[PDB]
Amino acid sequence: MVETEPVQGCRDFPPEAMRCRRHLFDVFHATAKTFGFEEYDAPVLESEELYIRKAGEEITEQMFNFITKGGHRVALRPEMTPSLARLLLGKGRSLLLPAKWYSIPQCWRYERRREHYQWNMDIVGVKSVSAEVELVCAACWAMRSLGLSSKDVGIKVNSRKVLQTVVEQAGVTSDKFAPVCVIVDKMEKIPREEVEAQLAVLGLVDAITTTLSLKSIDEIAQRVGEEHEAVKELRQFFEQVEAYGYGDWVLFDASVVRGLAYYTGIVFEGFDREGKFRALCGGGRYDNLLTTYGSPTPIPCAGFGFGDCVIVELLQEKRLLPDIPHVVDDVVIPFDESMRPHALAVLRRLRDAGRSADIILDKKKVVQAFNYADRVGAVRAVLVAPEEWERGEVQVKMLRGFAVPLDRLV
Amino acid sequence: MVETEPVQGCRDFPPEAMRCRRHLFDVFHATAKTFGFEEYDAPVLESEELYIRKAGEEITEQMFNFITKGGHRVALRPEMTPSLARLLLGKGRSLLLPAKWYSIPQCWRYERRREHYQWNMDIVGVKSVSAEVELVCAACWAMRSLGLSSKDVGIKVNSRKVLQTVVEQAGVTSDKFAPVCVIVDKMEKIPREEVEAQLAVLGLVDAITTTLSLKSIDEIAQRVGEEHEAVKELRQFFEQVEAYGYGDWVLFDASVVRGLAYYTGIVFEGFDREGKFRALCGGGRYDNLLTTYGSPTPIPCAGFGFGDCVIVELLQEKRLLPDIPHVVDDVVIPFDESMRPHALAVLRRLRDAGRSADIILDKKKVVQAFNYADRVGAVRAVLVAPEEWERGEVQVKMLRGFAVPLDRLV
Ligand SMILES: N[C@@H](Cc1c[nH]c[nH+]1)C(=O)O
Ligand SMILES: N[C@@H](Cc1c[nH]c[nH+]1)C(=O)O
Ligand SMILES: CSc1ccc(N)cc1
Ligand SMILES: CSc1ccc(N)cc1
Repeated sequence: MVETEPVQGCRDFPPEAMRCRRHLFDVFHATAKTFGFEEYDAPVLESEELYIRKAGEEITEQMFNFITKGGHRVALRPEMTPSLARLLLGKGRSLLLPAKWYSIPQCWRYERRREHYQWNMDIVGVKSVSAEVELVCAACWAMRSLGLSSKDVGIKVNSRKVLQTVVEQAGVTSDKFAPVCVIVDKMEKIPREEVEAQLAVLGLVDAITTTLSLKSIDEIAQRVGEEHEAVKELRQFFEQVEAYGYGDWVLFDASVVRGLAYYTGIVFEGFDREGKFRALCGGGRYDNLLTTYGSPTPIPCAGFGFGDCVIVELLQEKRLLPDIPHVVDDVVIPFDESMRPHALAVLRRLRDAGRSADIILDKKKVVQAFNYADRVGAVRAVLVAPEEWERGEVQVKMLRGFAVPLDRLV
Repeated sequence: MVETEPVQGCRDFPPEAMRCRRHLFDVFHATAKTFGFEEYDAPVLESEELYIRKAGEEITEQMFNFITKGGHRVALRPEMTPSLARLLLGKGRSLLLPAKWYSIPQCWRYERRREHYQWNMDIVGVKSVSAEVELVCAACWAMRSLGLSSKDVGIKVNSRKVLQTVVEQAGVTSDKFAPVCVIVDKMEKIPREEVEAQLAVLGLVDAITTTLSLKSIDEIAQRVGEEHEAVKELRQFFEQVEAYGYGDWVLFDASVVRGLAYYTGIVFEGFDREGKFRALCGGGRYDNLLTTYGSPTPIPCAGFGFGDCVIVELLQEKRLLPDIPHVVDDVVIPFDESMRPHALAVLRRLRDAGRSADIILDKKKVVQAFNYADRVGAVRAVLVAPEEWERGEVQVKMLRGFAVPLDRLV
């Protein structure tokens, strides 16, 4: 007997499970359309080089990589953003800006689950914080579309420029900034003795702790100035999100850095207000990535990723994922095999009119055909019997036996 | 500068291309719903064992496989059907039958393109040819939904039981039947001297050629009998497809075997009636696969695969793939940055009412905002200016400047 279980750390999606996933994706798609984002895709298999950033990131530590038979180093994408950048670079001057691109790629890791789907939304060619605002509102919009309120979740928001200044003022060559954000991001999970050790292990702390634990924007105006670009940006951000109507969804948190190397400005993180779950989504501005990839002109970018697992746990906890049973409008039941041809002509017309319809495919008695119709969640059973066919009719019966002329069925 | 090109033999899908792919997938999805099929998915990464059938298949010759870091032999699926079977086996008795499952997996190969998307439709637990009928009608339905007529394409249909008998009558142990179908399938591409050599290389021909070139069902009634199960099946098949209204789409071809090992009965192949393109889709009955995988009870199955490339070439040839430009209902234009907050409250309401809307994100003059709106295919531009806002109004303008009160916009 064969191995019925999927490969280590990956999920099967039989119809029941697939309905749950499709309910989630519908929202991701519907939200992108609402916000004017265009869909894209790229291979799940990308060159390994694409992710060699050399900043001790979890995402590049836990790459699911291998060597092709022909020698080339490739990998199953751990994230989409580098793929996006490559596409953007290839377009170059032909790419009209600003561009708003989205996708729902499966992304991978080797280690616990080894794959997840991650909704990606990104805005390209927008200098101002209006990008981050839109993005953050898109994420709130989706969560709200799934049944969640500002009582259930929020989005913590920060800027890396604050810390950039503190690092810069402290004489630290700017090349150390990315490795620092990555360690500081660990602060949540690892202890302060362990996190302090990594910053010292990178050749160096006090000012970092104090600034991470600042609880308000006023307090960072004290420390940095009321027109550090970061203060002006965050105020504009919050004012814009206020104005869009999602003020109760967003708040400031000076400890939020995110784990990725390329964020340069505003960064953000979705969370459940009960403190039970990991981050629901994560994102930020990344204005230098494309310059890093070799763009002859800097290209401002911002975006986020929004996983398919934490959100589902959350929705299951809040009882917002009722099992969605399969449905179909009509189930056509031939009285017996001599009626099959006629049953098919009826099936054809039901479908021609835009309805979803089955026909009983195997041979069985009418009552068992009816039970089957109930089991597949048919809204209506259409019995095709010889007596009624003579009258140009069939027997209809609503499941959620009046005879009906064929033309009136639809 | 980074490598902008995708990995060898795989496709990027920027927004333009993705619109074409989504137009195709919409049809695959819409057709499955019309026919009552339920969506499923499974990992693109499956155990390599799953595909070791030992019958010289192209699909298992050109497996994109590798060894995980932990030693396990895995591969990127070359086809979905084995995944489907595994899922079905795992369900066992809990799986209610008949089941009609579909998916649009990316599938892989190593060698020319190395990936394609393949719509899969399969019916489980149906003994009779009504399964093959439904499946064949689903494929015609999709092609017709894409603009194609029975003048443009057809479906060639055969049964492997015919050849099974000829092989059986000729004393050939039934274990040789699969290897034979695989060689005979090559007959299209390779010469008869080369195809004859493989059948002799498998320890053995004349009767095979003659029966492959039989041009009608009557002629196979002569050779096999008018109640070989295969004659009764094909007549039922054609009668049912006749009755559904797709008689002009289907025809008999005794040379059609298909390249896969597991087909046991009816097999079929979509084709363009101009003889320009490879097969558009392919499928058949496979009643023994699950018994092969270890099912304690035989499970009848039939299905097909329908690629994303040949169909697109065909549609491009018939001029049925006009470029689909991006669209969005509204583009909200703040007169200047002081109007941004108000512009956002308007944006919120447009979206709240189910419309797709952008807001101009960067700072620019109104005429350039208008050009942008035209470029993204906005149906309507909504200017948010201070003079009109005082009146509780905005300036609307249809692109495919009458002032309007906020409540009337939606
Ligand atoms: N790539 C980020 C999310 C993101 C998309 N765009 C910008 N950031 C992540 O995987 O968490
Ligand atoms: N797996 C077949 C198509 C198919 C699906 N179900 C049965 N046959 C192919 O790749 O051509
Ligand atoms: C849970 S599977 C997963 C895969 C890739 C990343 N970057 C994170 C998580
Ligand atoms: C054109 S890519 C492709 C991938 C897998 C199979 N079986 C066939 C084709």
